[PDB]
Amino acid sequence: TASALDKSVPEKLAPPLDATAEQPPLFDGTTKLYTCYTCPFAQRVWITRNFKGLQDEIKLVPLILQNRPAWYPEKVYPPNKVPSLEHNGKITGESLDLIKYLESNFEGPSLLPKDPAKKEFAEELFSYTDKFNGTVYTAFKGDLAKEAGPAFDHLENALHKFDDGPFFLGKEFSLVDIAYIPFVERLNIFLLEVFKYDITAGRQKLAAWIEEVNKIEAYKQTKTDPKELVEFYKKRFL
Ligand SMILES: N[C@@H](CCC(=O)N[C@@H](CS)C(=O)NCC(=O)O)C(=O)O
Ligand SMILES: [Ca+2]
Ligand SMILES: [Ca+2]
Ligand SMILES: [Ca+2]
Repeated sequence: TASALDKSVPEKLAPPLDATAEQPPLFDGTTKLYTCYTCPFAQRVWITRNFKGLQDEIKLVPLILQNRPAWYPEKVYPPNKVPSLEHNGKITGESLDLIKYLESNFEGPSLLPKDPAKKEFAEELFSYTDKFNGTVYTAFKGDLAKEAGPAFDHLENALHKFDDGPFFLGKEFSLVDIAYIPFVERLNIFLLEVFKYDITAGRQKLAAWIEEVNKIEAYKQTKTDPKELVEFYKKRFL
């Protein structure tokens, strides 16, 4: 199972750094993930780090984005977003590039299968990630079944492609599952609580997928506060 393959351990979390916090040594040879604990793009990299067993290797540097140290855009990462990864004398951004990079260049269990047909489907699903987010996050003011429905339907139908297991690529938990879960997690809570919309209604495979991803310790360790998420999304979109 995916849980058996998981190399994560329970982890103590340091408080996020505010505007006055000292800057961690830059390019001292220690690998660092600049992040924010509630950011779903960063959560992608967080889960990947955990699953591959890279927690000691990859130090977390969590920031309060609403009140972040100026040294971050000035001295670490000019695009001024999280996540970014400090490794091999550079700072690399883009959550999808980062989970791919952990998988191609770091130790730990595989998060991409070898099967060529699965590799191709993975690329299609990676490509669809911003269209998925684009569709649902712009649907809050309209008829949800018309506006957000087709995007969840796309995930439901994608899950019918490989019949050897409940994940997007079938049998094995992968980078694809990791790419989607932080957004499905938050969307599920927000839509149900605020709009009375159950994304799992009529989407059997999607429901199985959420349940199965949720058995994985690497993921559970990274989950955000439901109540805080709702207040945040009401303020952001309503
Ligand atoms: N396309 C980027 C987006 C990352 C991103 O937008 N992170 C947000 C947090 S949800 C952020 O750093 N926003 C703070 C800002 O823009 O100042 C990725 O996938 O890595
Ligand atoms: Ca390790
Ligand atoms: Ca099928
Ligand atoms: Ca399946």
